[PDB]
Amino acid sequence: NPNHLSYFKFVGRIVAKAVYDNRLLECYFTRSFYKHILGKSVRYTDMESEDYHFYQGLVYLLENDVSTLGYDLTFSTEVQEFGVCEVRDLKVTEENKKEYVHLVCQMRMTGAIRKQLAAFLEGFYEIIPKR
Repeated sequence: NPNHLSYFKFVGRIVAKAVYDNRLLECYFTRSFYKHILGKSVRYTDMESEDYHFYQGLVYLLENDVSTLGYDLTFSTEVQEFGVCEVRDLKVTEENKKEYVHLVCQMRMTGAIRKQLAAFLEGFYEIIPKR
């Protein structure tokens, strides 16, 4: 949809209007999307429902030595956004992975939806103050 961001801003407005009216909608958003609407980081356990095989990749990165990979990785990942696939930087070591798993999960959740999300948040915060 070429106007889709505007419709995402409309649905963010309608959600914030339902909240303002104190009326219940049958929305059941992900914990990731609720955190984004709250400005909270996601956690790797959220990946289990959205992309189990990437969660499993992160779990193979956790509690395992980088030496188990047998090849190197860096802070860059392939992301499909708007049907275009691009390799995007996130900014590897035993110190960096703590951020890789946080940051890579940020990229995987928001990167492909970041503009829809910004439109939704503009619709929401227009009517309901973020704080």
